[PDB]
Amino acid sequence: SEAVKFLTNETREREVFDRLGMIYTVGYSVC
Repeated sequence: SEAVKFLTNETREREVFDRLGMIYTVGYSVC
């Protein structure tokens, strides 16, 4: 309940993983 409520208000995680090039290139650079 409480974990799902803040994720449904700001839906940013689903939009950045839709753009697959600009997400795994950002994580691989900071290692």
